[PDB]
Amino acid sequence: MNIFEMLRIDEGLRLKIYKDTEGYYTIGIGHLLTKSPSLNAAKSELDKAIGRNCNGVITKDEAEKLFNQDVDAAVRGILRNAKLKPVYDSLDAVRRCALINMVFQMGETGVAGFTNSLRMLQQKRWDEAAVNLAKSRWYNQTPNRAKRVITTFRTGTWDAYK
Ligand SMILES: [Cl-]
Ligand SMILES: [Cl-]
Ligand SMILES: [K+]
Repeated sequence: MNIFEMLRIDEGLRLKIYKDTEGYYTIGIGHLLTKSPSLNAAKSELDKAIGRNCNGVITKDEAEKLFNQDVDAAVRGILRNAKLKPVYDSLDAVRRCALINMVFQMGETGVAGFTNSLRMLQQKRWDEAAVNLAKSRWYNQTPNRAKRVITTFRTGTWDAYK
């Protein structure tokens, strides 16, 4: 298990534009296109992202290219965020992947708002952090995925993805 395999499980792979869990146009392995309700706007974002007129459909290799870019951007995003960087640096490699997963799903700003959970993670108060993480819109709206991520933070193992 690694961050790519983890997010591939959580996000799936679809080669046509689809709506994500929040109703937003997305493609590939959870590549958000736009929050606009306009399908034409989403198709424009897609073509810009890929560099050709895709008419709402991409190939697996293109999906995986966007995924590489998105994972890189989530990680470097963590390192550029003054709230997230110290927590990330304090963590082991498996728990780092849990934090990357949250940022991929909700964005840096959103994750940086988990102030109390982040502090418990930095303190290595794993059971307490896990309880706190679940007190969230995130958990209530996507509970099965959040439970997997939270188990990863609680244990520092891949048990929820094996
Ligand atoms: Cl709750
Ligand atoms: Cl879920
Ligand atoms: K998805």
